[PDB]
Amino acid sequence: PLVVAASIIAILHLILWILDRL
Ligand SMILES: CCCCCCCCO[C@@H]1O[C@H](CO)[C@@H](O)[C@H](O)[C@H]1O
Repeated sequence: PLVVAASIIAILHLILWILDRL
């Protein structure tokens, strides 16, 4: 579960970063 949690957090932060950049 910690892997799943950390990976989801990271991926969502990356999506938001891309959205904010474009
Ligand atoms: C300090 C208290 C720790 C509690 C941890 C509870 C969840 C543990 O979860 C375990 O994580 C492991 C490592 O990713 C996996 O290999 C196991 O399959 C999974 O059951």
